Amino acid sequence: TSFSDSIKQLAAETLPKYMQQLNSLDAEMLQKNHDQFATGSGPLRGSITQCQGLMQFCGGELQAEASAILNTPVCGIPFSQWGTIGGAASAYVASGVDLTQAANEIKGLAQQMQKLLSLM
Repeated sequence: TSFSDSIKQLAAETLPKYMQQLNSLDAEMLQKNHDQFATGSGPLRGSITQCQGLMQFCGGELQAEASAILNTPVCGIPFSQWGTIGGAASAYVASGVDLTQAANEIKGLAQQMQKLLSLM
């Protein structure tokens, strides 16, 4: 082992699972499982947690891509905030807005995480 590889290695074993999960997402799921999702090892929190690690500890395009992903807004709120409860994301879901586009954009981003796999 290397620290560097351990990080990478663990994102590779965890990101596919979050991705498949997020990829089921819809407006209603979002409204429902947000706390769950933004909690412990839920796909939002887990995946954001995984991208942050690659941001913090790797270099080059893998770092640049983790970054682009975390900073992409999802209806105006950076994806990195979607893994948190009691903030902007929670307020937004707590507004009654249709969450179709929000779920769609998280979907997209989970698909973009494949680039991270691929860079790995």
